[PDB]
Amino acid sequence: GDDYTAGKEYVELSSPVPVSQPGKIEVVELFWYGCPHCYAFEPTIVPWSEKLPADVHFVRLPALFGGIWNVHGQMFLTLESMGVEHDVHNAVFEAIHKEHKKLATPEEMADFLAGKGVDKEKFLSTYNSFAIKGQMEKAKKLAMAYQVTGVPTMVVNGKYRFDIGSAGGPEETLKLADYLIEKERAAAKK
Repeated sequence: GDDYTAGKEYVELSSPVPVSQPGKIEVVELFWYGCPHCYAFEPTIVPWSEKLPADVHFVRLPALFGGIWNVHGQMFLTLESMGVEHDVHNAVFEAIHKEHKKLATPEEMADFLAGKGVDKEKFLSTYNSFAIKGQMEKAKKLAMAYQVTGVPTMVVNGKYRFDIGSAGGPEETLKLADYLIEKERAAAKK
């Protein structure tokens, strides 16, 4: 059959990356604070990722390219680091983009999250830890390896890179995501 073209709808990449273990196809979202096109895709992708099948494993990581790109995404890893029991994942995004709050410093972030099931004690202590450093240097080198350059950028199984500007639009990105899952799922499909 085959309904899509490389360069066109998406970009394969002649320098891939693996995971810790095979099985579920990996899907890395890579995003930033800004990216006015990425915000036009959040509520398109958020429900898609929830309603994914048992064979797909979606991840969301910060696009640490130096300067304010890494500063703004750093909080994401802290939020997780204190062990949030999936306390309101949207309202994170839905305080950055819609709300347009500056959120550019840890004193801004931890103040804001104080009302959102986060504690300043736990936030700041793990922010100022080696724990976060081991996540930053990972997400940093990972984004570079995935040929990302910028955002919005989605990556199936570290072998296919795609986005709004590959596919043609936010509803068109999901058109690639599902196709690309099948394409890699095939690899180990009996």
